[PDB]
Amino acid sequence: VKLFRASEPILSVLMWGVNHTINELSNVPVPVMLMPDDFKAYSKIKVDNHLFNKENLPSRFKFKEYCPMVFRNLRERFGIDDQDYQNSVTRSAPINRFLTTYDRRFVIKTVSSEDVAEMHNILKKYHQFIVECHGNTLLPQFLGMYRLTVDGVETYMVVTRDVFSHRLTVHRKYDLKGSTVAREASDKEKALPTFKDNDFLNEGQKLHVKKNFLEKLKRDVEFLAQLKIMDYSLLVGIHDVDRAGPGEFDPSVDVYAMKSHESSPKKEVYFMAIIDILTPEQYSKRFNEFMSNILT
Amino acid sequence: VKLFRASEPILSVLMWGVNHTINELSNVPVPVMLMPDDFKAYSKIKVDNHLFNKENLPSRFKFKEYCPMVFRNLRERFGIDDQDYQNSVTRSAPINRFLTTYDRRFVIKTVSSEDVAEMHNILKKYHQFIVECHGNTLLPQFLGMYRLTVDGVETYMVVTRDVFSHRLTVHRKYDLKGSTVAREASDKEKAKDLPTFKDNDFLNEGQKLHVGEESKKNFLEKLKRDVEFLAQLKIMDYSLLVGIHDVDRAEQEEMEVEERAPGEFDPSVDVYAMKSHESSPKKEVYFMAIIDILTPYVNPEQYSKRFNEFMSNILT
Ligand SMILES: O=c1[nH]cnc2c1ncn2[C@@H]1O[C@H](COP(=O)(O)OP(=O)(O)OP(=O)(O)O)[C@@H](O)[C@H]1O
Ligand SMILES: O=c1[nH]cnc2c1ncn2[C@@H]1O[C@H](COP(=O)(O)OP(=O)(O)O)[C@@H](O)[C@H]1O
Ligand SMILES: O=c1[nH]cnc2c1ncn2[C@@H]1O[C@H](COP(=O)(O)OP(=O)(O)O)[C@@H](O)[C@H]1O
Repeated sequence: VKLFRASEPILSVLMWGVNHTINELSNVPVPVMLMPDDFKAYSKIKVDNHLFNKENLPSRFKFKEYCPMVFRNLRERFGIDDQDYQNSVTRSAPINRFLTTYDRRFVIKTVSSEDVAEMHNILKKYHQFIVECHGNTLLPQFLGMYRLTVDGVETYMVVTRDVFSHRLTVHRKYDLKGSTVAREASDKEKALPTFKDNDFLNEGQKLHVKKNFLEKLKRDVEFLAQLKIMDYSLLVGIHDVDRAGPGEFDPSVDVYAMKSHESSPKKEVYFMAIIDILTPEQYSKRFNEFMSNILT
Repeated sequence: VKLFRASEPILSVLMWGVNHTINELSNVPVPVMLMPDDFKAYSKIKVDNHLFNKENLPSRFKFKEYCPMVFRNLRERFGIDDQDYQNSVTRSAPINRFLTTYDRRFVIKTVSSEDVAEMHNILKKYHQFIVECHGNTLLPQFLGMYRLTVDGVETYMVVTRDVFSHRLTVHRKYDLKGSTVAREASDKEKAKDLPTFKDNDFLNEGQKLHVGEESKKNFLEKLKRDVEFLAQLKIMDYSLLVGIHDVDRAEQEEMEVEERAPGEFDPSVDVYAMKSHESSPKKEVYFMAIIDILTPYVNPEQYSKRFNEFMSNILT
């Protein structure tokens, strides 16, 4: 019995909504392909209950899913079964505005309306790109995009596959941007930190192994730049096994994880992917040079 | 997998809505008992899709369910599973303003707004009646009540268990009220396939339902307390509906359709069904129940009395 009990009412509307739309979809046949209208489509539902079902949900809310057919197909191409998606959002409240499902499998980012319009500007070319690389990419994997309205105010969310493992605790994080400026991390933010370009540079961390990652990444960033996208960051995460199976993951679940070489001094397993692709040609080149210097 | 395909957008919406509300109800705990709020509660949902899922449902529709919890409770008390109710409304479209679920189990009537209000005025006492008789009534057994909005316009629908058997064909039917007034089936009506015969048609035909003692008392006591209850609510125009099933005729019809290549029933399911007396001429099976009870106010005391004195000797 999916009681939608959450940390705050918009989370329970989210759980209700993802549940509702995913069931709805279970009743819609998967087509032999997607169509232009599928990229201009949306689901909208409005709930006014009165003295009924109020114990955990609101009595008045709205839920809109953008291009449900396209995002369900994306879900299939990324290897996510729909009822696993549904279970991870609905079994227990998402946690911590940026959220993870209770099982650390997916992240739910609160997003500006400009970003929703950017998603619509790109989505056909993004889908064909997922098609052409058979999902082997490092761009964020978009699994749904929703708009919740509750108590009056609208909120936009983009669900995506987590860059990090849902199992192995990540021990250090770096948001590399390739800046010609010097994006360092704040003393305030230093006191698990988030290190940017200058600090992975003046830290001495290297990543050891092999090279087909460079093929995947360069394809991704040539694509993003060929679409006037900027401000994206490559996110890197180190898990030192030694802290205390260890360095044990399922490469079909953590599709971004990667094992160290015997070279590596510490016992490390890495996770890496591109993030924040919703908003310049020089950006791609500088970004790629800085990400080049990183391997051993 | 449910397409909700149907001949009319209205029916598709009815299937979608019964599905949605039963599924929503699935996640709501079953209370220890009902609070008064539940008797003035409702659940609305308004759908407006766009370029999505329009093969059968309209893009734009609304669906309201009344006192969903007391009708869930009623369903329980009437021995109907929520899953079953949902499936017989959604597995295939209902058929023929009146509707029947594909499996001939439940009936969906289009009613007025005032019928809805009248059901609301009486619902609290009706639920306590159904409670204090364990679901042993001739009264209609109300399973849900809804309000659909297709293409801008509202339709009110009341779901009820069928007085007729889902298996056993009905060969003759009567609608009786005990009116002093000459109530007879029109020459237009008297010439349908299964005509709906009124009182005079029952009398000029000398029809006698012969059920034998024990079932005759179940019936007479049920009818007595049912219509006393209806009277106390100042409710009128209710009819007793009786369908006659010809056992031998059905045996023959089945034989004639099996050539184209028992006489028993479940009172768990055909709740208004009664067998004919052992020493009876034709082996028949009857279905008898009161219907059309959502109309408030000679006096309704008088209507109770005349109705009862009539149906008292409809059978013997
Ligand atoms: O809870 C109730 N206790 C008693 N009586 C009720 C209750 N609930 C409804 N009634 C009556 O039930 C009829 C159907 O009317 P309705 O309300 O379902 O339709 P709305 O008025 O909302 O009009 P709308 O602006 O949405 O087009 C109207 O006599 C309405 O007073
Ligand atoms: O997939 C993820 N798993 C865990 N944390 C993430 C993930 N994606 C982003 N984050 C966290 O949220 C931060 C903000 O990233 P993003 O670049 O998308 O926001 P921005 O638009 O302010 O630059 C990331 O640097 C990281 O701290
Ligand atoms: O449960 C049922 N099973 C089969 N027929 C029914 C059932 N309920 C109603 N009917 C048919 O519908 C007719 C009209 O019933 P009712 O008196 O409730 O509607 P009304 O508002 O037109 O008078 C009944 O006389 C009977 O012919």
